[PDB]
Amino acid sequence: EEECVRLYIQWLKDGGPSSGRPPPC
Repeated sequence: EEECVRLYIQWLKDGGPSSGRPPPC
């Protein structure tokens, strides 16, 4: 996948902009 289509989305699972990181996407 991609920074977005993996990392971010994974990040998005973490909570996205509530996850703690800024969106990879």
